[PDB]
Amino acid sequence: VNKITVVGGGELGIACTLAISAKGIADRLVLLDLSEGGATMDLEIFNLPNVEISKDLSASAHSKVVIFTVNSQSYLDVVQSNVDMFRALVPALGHYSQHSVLLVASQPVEIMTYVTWKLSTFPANRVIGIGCNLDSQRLQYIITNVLKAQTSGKEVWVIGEQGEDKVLTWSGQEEVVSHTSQVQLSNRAMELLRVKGQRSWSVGLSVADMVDSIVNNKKKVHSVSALAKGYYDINSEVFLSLPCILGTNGVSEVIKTTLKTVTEKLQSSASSIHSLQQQLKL
Amino acid sequence: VNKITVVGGGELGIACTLAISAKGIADRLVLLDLSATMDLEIFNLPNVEISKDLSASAHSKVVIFTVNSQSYLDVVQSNVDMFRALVPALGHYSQHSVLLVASQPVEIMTYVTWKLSTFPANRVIGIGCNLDSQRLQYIITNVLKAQTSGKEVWVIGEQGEDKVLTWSGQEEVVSHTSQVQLSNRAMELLRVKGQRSWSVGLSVADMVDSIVNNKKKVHSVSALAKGYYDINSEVFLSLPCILGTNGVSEVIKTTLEDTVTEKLQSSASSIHSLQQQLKL
Amino acid sequence: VNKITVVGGGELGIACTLAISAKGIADRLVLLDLSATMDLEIFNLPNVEISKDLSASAHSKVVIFTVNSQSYLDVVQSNVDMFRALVPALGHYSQHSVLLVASQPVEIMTYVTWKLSTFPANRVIGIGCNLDSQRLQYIITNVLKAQTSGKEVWVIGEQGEDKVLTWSGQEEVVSHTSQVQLSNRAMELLRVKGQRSWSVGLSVADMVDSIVNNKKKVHSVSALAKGYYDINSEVFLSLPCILGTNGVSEVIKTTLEDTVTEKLQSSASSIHSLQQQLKL
Amino acid sequence: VNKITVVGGGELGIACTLAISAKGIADRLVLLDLSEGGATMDLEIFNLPNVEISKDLSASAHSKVVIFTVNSQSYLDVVQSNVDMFRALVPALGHYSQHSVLLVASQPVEIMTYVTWKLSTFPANRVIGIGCNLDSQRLQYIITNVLKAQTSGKEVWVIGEQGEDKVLTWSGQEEVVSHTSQVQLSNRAMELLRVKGQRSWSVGLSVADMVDSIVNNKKKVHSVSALAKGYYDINSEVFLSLPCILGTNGVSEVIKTTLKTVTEKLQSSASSIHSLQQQLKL
Repeated sequence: VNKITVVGGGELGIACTLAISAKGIADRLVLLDLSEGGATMDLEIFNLPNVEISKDLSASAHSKVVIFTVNSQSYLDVVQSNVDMFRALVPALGHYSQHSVLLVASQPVEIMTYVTWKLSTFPANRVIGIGCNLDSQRLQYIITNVLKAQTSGKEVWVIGEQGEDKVLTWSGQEEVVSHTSQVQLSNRAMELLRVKGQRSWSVGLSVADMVDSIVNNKKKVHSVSALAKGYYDINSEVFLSLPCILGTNGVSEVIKTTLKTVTEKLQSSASSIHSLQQQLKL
Repeated sequence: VNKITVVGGGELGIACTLAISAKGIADRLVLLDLSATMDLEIFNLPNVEISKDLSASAHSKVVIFTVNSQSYLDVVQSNVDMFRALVPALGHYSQHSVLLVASQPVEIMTYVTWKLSTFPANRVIGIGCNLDSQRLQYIITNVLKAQTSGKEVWVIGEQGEDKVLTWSGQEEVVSHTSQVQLSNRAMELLRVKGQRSWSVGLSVADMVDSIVNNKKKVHSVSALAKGYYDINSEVFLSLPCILGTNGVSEVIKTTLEDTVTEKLQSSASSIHSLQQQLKL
Repeated sequence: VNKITVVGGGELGIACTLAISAKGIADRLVLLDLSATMDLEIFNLPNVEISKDLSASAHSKVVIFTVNSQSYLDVVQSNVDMFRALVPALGHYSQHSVLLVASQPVEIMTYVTWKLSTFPANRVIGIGCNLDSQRLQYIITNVLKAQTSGKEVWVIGEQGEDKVLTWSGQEEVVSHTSQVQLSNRAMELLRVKGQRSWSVGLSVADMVDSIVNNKKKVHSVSALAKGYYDINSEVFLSLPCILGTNGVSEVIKTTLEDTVTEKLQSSASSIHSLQQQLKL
Repeated sequence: VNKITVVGGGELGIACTLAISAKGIADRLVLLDLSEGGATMDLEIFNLPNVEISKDLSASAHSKVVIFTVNSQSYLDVVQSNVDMFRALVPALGHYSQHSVLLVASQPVEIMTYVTWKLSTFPANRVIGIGCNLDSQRLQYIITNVLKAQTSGKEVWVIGEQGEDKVLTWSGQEEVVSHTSQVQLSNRAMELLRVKGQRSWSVGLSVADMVDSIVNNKKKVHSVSALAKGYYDINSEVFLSLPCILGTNGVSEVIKTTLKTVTEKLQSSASSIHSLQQQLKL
């Protein structure tokens, strides 16, 4: 039985909820509206099947996935304000669903994934962020369906810190792809992908797909924000987007890729995320 | 076969598609991308087709207009220019459809769609005050537990923050005392509640369901108001209509007040005047 | 003493204050902060006073309304609610002033200010099409080098992207052939040009200068249009008016066309209808 | 004779121009409209005194100050796009006014100041950014005028990377301020300053004040983005906001302040700015 909890009744939270329902992914879906005693009741009013709206954290109990979509001026103070909000919520919600995967969609995603990790005390493999999953699934789609490289397109990933750049790396789980093909396929795909955004509806579709893989234990590879210590010579406790196999029990495997110098982009993001994290009050 | 077309791949169009899919209303749903739309293709909903080709819409039961666009007139005229490129073609592809207008300003855009399509008025409706009415009835029937009275109150007229209320009497007499307490208590719970995309998306799904499954269910929708409330101009106002496969089959009667009339008549004047400045 | 009050410390209010200061128009300028305003205090312009106290405005020659606020009616009504709290008080502080309305929608907000202040209509004007008219005259006189003809063309009516043009004849006969070429060439150069804050700020400074220095200069401003163009409703439309200390002293005559009339009359209907829905 | 050039006819550029004119700071002011053959002509149409609008870079010639307000999707690509735009402009404009101060208001300010520095070849002391000048002048104003600490308020500065945090440091050019007073005055002032933005009109007023100090050689202290190598144990070529005396010839002196650990905030910004800069194509 696949119970899923979406945390936060803003646009993002409704987008996740509608996306999940549209595909019939959840047996029960609880949407937590944390607003002062709004329009979130429309989902019940219009009787979205198996959608329960609640203000009660305990309604989340026994979820397979809990999706954090809440968001709350200088950058540090904006992050800390979101941190303050997570402190009131994560510990409770971790306790209601101790066997769940926590999936963090709130921004800035790497930092908020770390925060959720620390507040919940869950093992790292069960605390992930949306990372570059949306970027990755779009890139692969373009290459497989638009450029018609049906196998090559499954082997390219967007990784690292979301929104900062588009760092590309290639896995090799199905075929060797020569460098000349890697370059043409990704330049052509980037033409189509450079201009696309991160609007709530897009993110909610991305989240629904990850949730589908987790609850149905698909063991499908997703570029998600995952604890990056021990990868790319990162030794700090920072989350970066990495190709991970997802199932019921979270990340079962981080996929190996081949990468040059470019790990410098990753290490600079890690260093910058870590410095900021050390300035936060949990 | 329930074929449904959503016109526009903006936030509203996505909201409508997902709400419709979520409820299992459509056998086939075509979403027309006129430019997040690729993301919906990636998501791969069964029986959802994404297309830039207008003709993909052919033979729909319902065509849902969700496209949206300076001074207010120029903002409206810019929306009208988009409809001019779209409505004629879409009317011709699905000549037996109901055209449902979710685009703002709804009353004017419904009239525009009516004129451009040449459809009979009973088959061109706007989302009107269906959202407000459903919330209001819900609150009364399910929160306040007035399971019959709550079915007889409607928000009508021109969509906006001022809710003009009226009562039908299709099932029950409701005393003025009860009408007042039930509507005051419910309004207390329908305060800042707005017109967000997903809310409109769900309102749309609901109406679409009554149309494609011929439910003959009453919704307050923007309908040609000529001959109602002593209005003689060609303007669309939200009125409780029985909705089915062939559109509005019946306008429900409700009981009068002169302050309601004054609001409906002044809404009609403003809408009609503005319509006279539009280039169709 | 030229005392001038700017009402509102938003982007427009700042734009107006800086434009006025830049030109040296005001002996004293009061900017009313109704909430970047502190930044203007830090900047410390001589003879500029920033205040939250309405009475700081007492004895102004001109009071410039720059405050700004759902459906269009609700957006307008929300602006009207702000004016209701403000106009009566400000009219009473500066009973000999001209009230100049820059707030959108300008025609309606001018009428609202007129009603709330109880001022004679000749002393309540809106920014109208002064900005478009000045650009147009400038282009013709200075770019196209028609130094006399360019003074006789005006943009009139309801402000928006459609520029309704008309010609005065206070200095020169201009042949139709010249009118057409000069206005076509100039329109080519006034294309995407918009209604940004700083542009309105400069238009305001210009008008304020004609008022406080009694220039008796013609500007196309939103003025009560009753008795002009067979309009009989109480609506404000942009018309070329001689502006001075005591407001509009004269409406300039221009030469007719029935398509111009039709645009002015239909603008008047829409504006009047909408005004009937407002709560003052 | 004080000729000043504003580069860019967007909102920022008009705001700078109106602010400068409002106070009669410039004898001649040239506004460079870089738009494809708009509403910038309103300034000439309405005859703002001594304002020349032009599309010709050469009209800038012999300026005392040139103010960069131009701005042109992933973060790196957004910055590089602004970089690309600066490459077309800075070298030319440096050559037209070889004795000027280049004042950078474009975002992200520290990176765009560095870019201008490198493109122009000017000495670092004549290439500065708006930094935290707006934050600083507001903080000092509140403390001197609102809280009535007329001397103490002149001794507190916002420094470092604009928008990331509010890093405060104290100079000691006029009086000792005890720690208890430093804490109360800045907490109370922060109550009033925490919620205020960086809108174009505010920034333009800030810029006009800096321009006033430079052209009239006031030798007035401003927290501006200045090359930070050799300060706070920073050894990289990065610009951070620092209290500098400004005159005709730019930064004549960096003011000494007292600071704890908190230089960690500065070093983390420097490290992050440097990493990003190394990824740019000049």
